[PDB]
Amino acid sequence: MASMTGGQQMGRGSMSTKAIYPGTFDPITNGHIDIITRAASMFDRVILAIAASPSKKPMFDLEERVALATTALQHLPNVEVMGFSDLMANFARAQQANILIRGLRAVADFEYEMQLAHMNRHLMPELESVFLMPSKEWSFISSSLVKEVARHAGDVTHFLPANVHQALMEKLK
Amino acid sequence: MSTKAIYPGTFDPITNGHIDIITRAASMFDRVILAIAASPSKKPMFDLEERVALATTALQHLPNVEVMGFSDLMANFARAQQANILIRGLRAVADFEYEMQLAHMNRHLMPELESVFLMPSKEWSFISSSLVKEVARHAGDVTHFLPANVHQALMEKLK
Repeated sequence: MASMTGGQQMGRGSMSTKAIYPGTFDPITNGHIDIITRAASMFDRVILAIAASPSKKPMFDLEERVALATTALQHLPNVEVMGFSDLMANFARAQQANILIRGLRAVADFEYEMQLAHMNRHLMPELESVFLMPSKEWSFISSSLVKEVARHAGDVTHFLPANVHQALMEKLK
Repeated sequence: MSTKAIYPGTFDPITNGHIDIITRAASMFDRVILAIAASPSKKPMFDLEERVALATTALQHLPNVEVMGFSDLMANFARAQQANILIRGLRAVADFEYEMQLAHMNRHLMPELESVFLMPSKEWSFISSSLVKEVARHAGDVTHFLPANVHQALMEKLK
């Protein structure tokens, strides 16, 4: 019925879904892999959006982060890895994404996440934020923690894909 | 291929907040079932038939949404309905803890069911069924928080 309408997003059934999953991914962990795997099972397409210039200087640079993530997620056919240096909402608009994936680990974060969702709603009303809890297995891991453990020779082989594990070991002398 | 989501609750009664959540979910999933719990441990103001009837009317305009009652383990209901997604609205910090616990249990019961969380719109962020009822019980104006059919039914329950 194209001559009459292009159609709207809401109230007319299910639409094509393209999700962004933004983060610093410094480096990507099994926790991140689990989140994106789950999102990729329920949305048509998913972009892992790696922030180029985070406020805290990352251990891996953008090129390394993007390279590691690409390798770790190559087995997922509807997932693509990109870097971005913008607001998550501006990147979403640029990529014609309509879904924003956010991991929800801690109760402390909930308030901040709700506030961010309200801001993103203001910036891009057509972008829906969607929240996934991490699996129980990955619920206590973070990039930061895995790095600090690894720096003092703690075993983190269970928390990272092999390619990331090797790269991390190289960063730490 | 297909996504089929369940959005469970007591919906006693359905509010504009619930309507917002399910509208958003129905835009991203092929099918959505509003699953209304038949026998909640606290006795509801509206019975299942009334809850289901009100919700059906409020959501009739959404073509990929179906309203049903259920009286079984959510995992068993989801399996029966061939659902692979579980929608929960997330309003408060207090709720998040309980919902994370439930999600971990549901992962144990039904690994193939993915729980998904939506924040309510800013407009509906402070409303709940319980609050709207308590306000209405003492003649507060709640016309802004309910669809007309639910508003009329609530007024009747309190007169």
